[PDB]
Amino acid sequence: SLLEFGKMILEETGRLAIPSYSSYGCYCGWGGKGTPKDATDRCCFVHDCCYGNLPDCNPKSDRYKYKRVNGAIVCEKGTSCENRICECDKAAAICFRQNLNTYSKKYMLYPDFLCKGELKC
Amino acid sequence: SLLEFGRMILEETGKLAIPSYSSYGCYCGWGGKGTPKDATDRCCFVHDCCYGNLPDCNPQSDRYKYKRVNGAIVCEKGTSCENRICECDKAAAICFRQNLNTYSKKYMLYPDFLCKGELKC
Ligand SMILES: CC(C)CCCCCO
Ligand SMILES: CC(C)CCCCCO
Repeated sequence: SLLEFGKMILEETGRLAIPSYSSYGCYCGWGGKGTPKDATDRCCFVHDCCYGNLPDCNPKSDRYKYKRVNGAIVCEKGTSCENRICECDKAAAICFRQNLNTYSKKYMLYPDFLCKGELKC
Repeated sequence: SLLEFGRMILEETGKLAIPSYSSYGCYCGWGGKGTPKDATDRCCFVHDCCYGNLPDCNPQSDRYKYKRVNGAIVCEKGTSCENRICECDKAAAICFRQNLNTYSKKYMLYPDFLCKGELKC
């Protein structure tokens, strides 16, 4: 669930999921339209494409457990859903960290009319 | 479109396009700088050069139709675009399987950061 996803985000990046990654670019948030604008925006694009392969589960709320092993995120075992949802989240949070370098405030509260292509997954 | 591409990849490699390939090496996923890490990575590179030679088309989005005859991918006839795109995708997918034996988890979620400079495709 987003309660776990938000925890990984704050752990890996130090920024809170809400402002920092809830209104960033064309895909970090809920609107989802156009072409990713940067490294961080693509992490977000890939992430909900990941939630896309999980029709039989509900990512927003089923909670899973994870823990670190030698500092790395590891998804504890559980139901197939809990595990796949967690992998989607794990990767995304790591992706936000590897790109903390190009994270710019110019992409926050980005306007809808600047989100461009037709892109599906 | 990514829809045809992504599942072309699972038909050939057995892996789901997203985790396995969305962020592999320096050119898998989107991304575009650096000297390709390995064979798999070289395919993403070549695939990018391929999309790059279709200025008149929208590669990431146009849906094309393809069939498998006697286990081989065959691009059905459509527009000039749908056909050239399909071939780009088929070439990448097939390459992916040819190099499955060198696929290294060591490169999934690779720091785009470590990749510097633009190779002449
Ligand atoms: C859910 C908010 C807090 C951050 C979302 C990143 C979503 C990528 O689809
Ligand atoms: C995101 C998956 C479908 C693979 C993308 C490969 C792009 C190569 O330029």
